[PDB]
Amino acid sequence: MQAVRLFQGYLWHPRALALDLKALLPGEVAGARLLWDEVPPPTPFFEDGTPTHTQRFYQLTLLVLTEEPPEALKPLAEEAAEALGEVLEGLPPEVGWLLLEDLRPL
Amino acid sequence: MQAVRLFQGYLWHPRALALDLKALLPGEVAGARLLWDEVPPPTPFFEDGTPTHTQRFYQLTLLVLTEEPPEALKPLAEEAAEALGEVLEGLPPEVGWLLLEDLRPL
Repeated sequence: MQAVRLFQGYLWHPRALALDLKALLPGEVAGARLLWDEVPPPTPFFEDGTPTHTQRFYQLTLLVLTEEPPEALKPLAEEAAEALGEVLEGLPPEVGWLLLEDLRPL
Repeated sequence: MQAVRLFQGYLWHPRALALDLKALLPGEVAGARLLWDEVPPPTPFFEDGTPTHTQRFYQLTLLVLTEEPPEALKPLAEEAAEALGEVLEGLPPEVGWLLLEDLRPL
């Protein structure tokens, strides 16, 4: 069976501030393995106009192992948002982040 | 050679309006494969209070085949994301979307 790679958000920190993400993030959330992969900044500027190129960005993905339709992902997705949200909230202020909740559509 | 998955953002449309995304979207963008997966909404309500359940959401990802590390991939990453932006600007307003390149996170 193919695993659904559910995007959850991003984590970032100053490149000058070398962090050990393995000491900050859990290996799984809501029963699904959590992955973090470094990627280029997905946006050029922060809210205050500061350039993002001084930060290293990590893409957060949840590997969901299922066979059910896209619709069934709801329960797990909601559980992940709450759980991951609780984890990132307790992180030091130097670590920036954004979850799906911060991707307000209209 | 590395196969890098770069999340781009979300696309959505009324559930009642059965669109054929395979016909709507291009298979590739800037030499990178464009992937889309139906997933739960990133949030339960639109910026206007209406529930997001009335739509079907899809996460958009660019699959880039590269030998460059994250920091050096920036140029190509930006070019590719910008190209996708132009693709979506050409879609009917019924197709809603949000791309990271336009986001200004805190």
